[PDB]
Amino acid sequence: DKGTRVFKKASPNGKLTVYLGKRDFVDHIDLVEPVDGVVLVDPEYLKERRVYVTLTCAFRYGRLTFRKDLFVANVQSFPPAKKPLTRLQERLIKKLGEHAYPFTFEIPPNLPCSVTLQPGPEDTGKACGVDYEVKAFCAENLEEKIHKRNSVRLVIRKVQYAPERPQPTAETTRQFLMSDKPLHLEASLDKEIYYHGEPISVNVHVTNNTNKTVKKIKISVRQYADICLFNTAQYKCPVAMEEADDTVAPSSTFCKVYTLTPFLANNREKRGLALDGKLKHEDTNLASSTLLREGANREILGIIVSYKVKVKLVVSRASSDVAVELPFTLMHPKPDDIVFEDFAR
Repeated sequence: DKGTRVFKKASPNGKLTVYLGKRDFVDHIDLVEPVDGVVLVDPEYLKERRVYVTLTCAFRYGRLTFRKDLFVANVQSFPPAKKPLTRLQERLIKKLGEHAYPFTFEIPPNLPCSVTLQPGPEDTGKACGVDYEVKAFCAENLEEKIHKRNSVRLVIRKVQYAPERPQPTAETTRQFLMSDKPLHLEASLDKEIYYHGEPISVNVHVTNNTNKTVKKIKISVRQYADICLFNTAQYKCPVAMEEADDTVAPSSTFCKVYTLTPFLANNREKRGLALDGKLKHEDTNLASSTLLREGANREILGIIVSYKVKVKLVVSRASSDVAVELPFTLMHPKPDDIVFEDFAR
């Protein structure tokens, strides 16, 4: 239940506040939910000093050791210098004061989504990510040097969403182990797109024509993360794992459907892992697979996350391994009065 929640976060001196409809904004491949906000000022404090809002999207790396704005947009909510104005904006600006003015941002569809790479605590400096910060300040011109005091910043996320477009084709392998015939293996995934929490199922089909036998099958979801800026580097990492002692006898056919569901919740103390937020905030999940809009500069994306499901067989040969991986997309789930909460982030 409930009715419409608004997030607020006022600058230190409190003589400036900012209200947003939400903390995360969904990217729909072609269109990104707009950033519609309100900003409570105070004519007193603001003599001839105006109030601007900025939406910056920048890749960082360090703790700083490197930054890079992939995108920046500014507005001067006040003094109100077109725009048709949001539904919530109005509704809000009214029940707020005469000293409330709106600000609106549209985020370019091809921007990298919010993602941060948790590393360390040893390699603490090799940590990075792509963040979105909405900043509202009291300056005379948006070229001036900012004051922590009379300025507030909100770290909002761009989350990637992809509607289920209802193969996905299976993957195959066939090997020989001092055998006359192969150990033809092949699995496939149910959906082609899975959301966070949504559970993956892999149909494993084994046609062992070998005289050898499979001692066990290990199913896992691996998160491959690639850093593309400031420090090229590869990150493999299992985030799901089912080790079943199911066996496949000689000249026999196996076939079973395993089910894995990758939760950050488990892997909370992993080496290099891609999250879609800070490991602190209990709304952070494993970064979503990044969209590779055919013909797009990947460097500009900072981190390229992708997931695959690996099905490994442990034949006796004592111990030999046969397997195949299955690619798949991991997306972010699809979406009275007021009720104020602290942005807190």
